[PDB]
Amino acid sequence: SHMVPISFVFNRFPRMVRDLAKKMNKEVNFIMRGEDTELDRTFVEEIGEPLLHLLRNAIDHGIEPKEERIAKGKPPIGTLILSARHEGNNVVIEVEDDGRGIDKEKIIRKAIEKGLIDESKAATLSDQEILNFLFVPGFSTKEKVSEVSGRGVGMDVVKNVVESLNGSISIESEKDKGTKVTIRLPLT
Amino acid sequence: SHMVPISFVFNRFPRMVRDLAKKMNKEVNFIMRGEDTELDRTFVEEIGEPLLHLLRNAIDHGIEPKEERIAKGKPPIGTLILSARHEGNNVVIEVEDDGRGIDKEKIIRKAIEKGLIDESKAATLSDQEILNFLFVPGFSTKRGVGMDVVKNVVESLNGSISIESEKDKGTKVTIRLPLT
Ligand SMILES: Nc1ncnc2c1ncn2[C@@H]1O[C@H](COP(=O)(O)OP(=O)(O)NP(=O)(O)O)[C@@H](O)[C@H]1O
Ligand SMILES: Nc1ncnc2c1ncn2[C@@H]1O[C@H](COP(=O)(O)OP(=O)(O)O)[C@@H](O)[C@H]1O
Ligand SMILES: [Mg+2]
Repeated sequence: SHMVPISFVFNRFPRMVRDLAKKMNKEVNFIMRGEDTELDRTFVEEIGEPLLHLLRNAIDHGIEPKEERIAKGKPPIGTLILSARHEGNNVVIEVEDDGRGIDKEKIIRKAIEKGLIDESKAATLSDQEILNFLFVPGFSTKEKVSEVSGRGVGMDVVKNVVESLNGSISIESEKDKGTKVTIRLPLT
Repeated sequence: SHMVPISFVFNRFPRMVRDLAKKMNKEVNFIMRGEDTELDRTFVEEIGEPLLHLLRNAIDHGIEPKEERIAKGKPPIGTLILSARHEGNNVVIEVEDDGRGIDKEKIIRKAIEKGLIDESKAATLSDQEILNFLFVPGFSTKRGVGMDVVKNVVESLNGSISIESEKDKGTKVTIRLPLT
């Protein structure tokens, strides 16, 4: 229908990442790629808060303090990459950091706490099954709210919004390596 | 507390360079210097990707096919040099080729086409000013390209990168890494 460059969504992030990193005293080099990539104009408002949340998660939970990254033998400065591109009939948006990765042990503990799984079933969960708990509505306690809709935001809300746009989301994460979240939205 | 010879990352290039040259129909004499230069293990592990990008750039955009160098009145075989040395409290790595050199007019034309500068302004730019457009994200055409990825990885190591080039003489990319 009506395509516009994704820069309408991306433009405000450099400054927000700068301030967020400074507030949580993290050294972060923010990289944005493919701002010219176009998407439906009716996706602009809705995809913004969800993306901000993924960026916040990277800065807060992913990128470790300089001292910790040096101990791990990693580049002192963490890298946060926000990218967009066209891949077939879809707009692909990625948020990737080279931080400590999602604490899967913590996710399992939370899942058990929320009655989503029994402890006997947790030992054999695959990484994908574990990371997927993050998409269960109500999984995250929440606090950060969407300046657009007004609902608290967690990975569960991110997935819910992405599904509302008829798209999908996947997560990849390895301990001390980092986390990569990929969102695929339809072109039309 | 973990210095290690840069040879741990340099040793893998001779074969990469040869395969790239054959793939691109370029005849290149590859030279490596200061492979005994010690630097933080971390930098050694991370600098591989960037250096590969610079070496590939030299073999692709820089070194001209032997037939062209001959026609141009230059030594038939192209020369590509990868070196490391100490300069005060910094390790300096350089990738230099004696190719055609970065086309600065091409850069200027692109900047004008993208609306970054008008013609009058383009005429007053210094060479360094022109070359730095190569670092503007998105400036260059289609994992992340070459110069953008090189500068970002280098700066994540608290390093610095500069470019130098002369038409038909060649290009030299310099990377400065801190002492740990
Ligand atoms: N050694 C060189 N000699 C001549 N031109 C060069 C050299 N290195 C870089 N360039 C020029 O600088 C521009 C950009 O290099 P870079 O950012 O690595 O992009 P790329 O080579 O076009 N594409 P990609 O293959 O994605 O990295 C090139 O497109 C060339 O025009
Ligand atoms: N990029 C990331 N790096 C490391 N951990 C992450 C990342 N993104 C999310 N997480 C982890 O997943 C859990 C939940 O994320 P989410 O549902 O967005 O909740 P929250 O809003 O509480 O930050 C987080 O509490 C954190 O432990
Ligand atoms: Mg390149």
